[PDB]
Amino acid sequence: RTVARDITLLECVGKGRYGEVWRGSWQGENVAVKIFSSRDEKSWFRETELYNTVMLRHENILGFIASDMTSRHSSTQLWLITHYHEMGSLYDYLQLTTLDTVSCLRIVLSIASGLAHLHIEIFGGKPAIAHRDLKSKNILVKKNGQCCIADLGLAVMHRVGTKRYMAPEVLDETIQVDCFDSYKRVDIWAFGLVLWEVARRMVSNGIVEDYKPPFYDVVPNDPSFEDMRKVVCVDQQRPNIPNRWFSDPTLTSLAKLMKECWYQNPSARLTALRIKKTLTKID
Ligand SMILES: COc1cc(-c2cncc(-c3ccc(C4CCN(C)CC4)cc3)c2C)cc(OC)c1OC
Ligand SMILES: COc1cc(-c2cncc(-c3ccc(C4CCN(C)CC4)cc3)c2C)cc(OC)c1OC
Ligand SMILES: COc1cc(-c2cncc(-c3ccc(C4CCN(C)CC4)cc3)c2C)cc(OC)c1OC
Repeated sequence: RTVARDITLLECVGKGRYGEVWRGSWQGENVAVKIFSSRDEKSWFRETELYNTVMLRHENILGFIASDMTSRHSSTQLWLITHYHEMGSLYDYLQLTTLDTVSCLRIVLSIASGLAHLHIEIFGGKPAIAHRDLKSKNILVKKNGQCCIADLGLAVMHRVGTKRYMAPEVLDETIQVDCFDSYKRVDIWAFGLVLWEVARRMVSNGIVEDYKPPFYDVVPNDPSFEDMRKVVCVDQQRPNIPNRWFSDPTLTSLAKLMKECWYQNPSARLTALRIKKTLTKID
């Protein structure tokens, strides 16, 4: 039998320290092809090892297709091939798009659904998984209005995370590194920041905030580890909740939820399953 492995790389949709992502075509169908830099080779190995352990299949997890290693003259070429989401990342989407109540809730409940699926151990199943780099650039928007979580290059089963999204216990090096629940709680902190990024873009009473990344008003454009530690750990700052949210029942409920993701004490933070339950009882 013929094994068609040719992928036509059509356009670069992402370039960074990690390498590149391309829209490609296989057998008439869009795929996304991540080509790894030498800097980020260990992310290909980690994600490949995870999918070799458990073939994750969930509507709110970016769909795996293949891991490819190809011998070249004096290098190894590493590709991760996934489903393609033409709307691009949540970060991208929120820059020009505003949201209504329905769209805002659909986005954040879909993210909580993906994250709870990663976190939960299933017997008979899947190991529990912590993401370790959850942020709006690692979430894709689907045409049906739900999102999916991407990039399991730093994931742990039972490179550092993006500094702007690091929890206080990562910044102050108190994280209990021999407790898997510690890594779930770091993801919940980051989830609360993503929830703040999305809620800002939800219109109420003709008002919306501009897209900004978390802590935009208190750290530099490219913040250092120390910059983040001083804000989050020493001064114990949290993202601003605008007054206009307290006129809107949805944004009032979302402000309470994000506060419960941002406790200094990691064991006080909500679980992903509790976040799901709370979201299903809003609006
Ligand atoms: C090697 O590499 C790539 C392969 C493919 C691909 C292309 N056609 C057919 C296949 C296929 C799948 C499954 C079987 C089964 C049949 C039943 N039996 C119980 C075991 C074997 C056979 C063949 C594949 C996997 C695509 C690729 O890219 C999209 C590949 O490159 C990453
Ligand atoms: C990697 O990705 C894609 C792969 C394929 C693809 C191509 N040839 C054959 C297969 C296949 C056939 C049969 C079995 C099973 C059936 C039951 N039992 C007997 C065990 C063996 C498995 C696999 C597939 C799945 C198509 C895709 O898209 C349409 C893929 O997605 C891009
Ligand atoms: C976060 O990480 C990964 C993401 C992806 C991925 C999957 N579907 C679609 C995309 C994409 C497509 C198109 C645009 C643009 C095109 C220009 N227009 C003006 C706005 C939209 C952006 C993004 C990506 C980047 C795949 C990955 O692996 C193969 C990723 O890494 C795990």
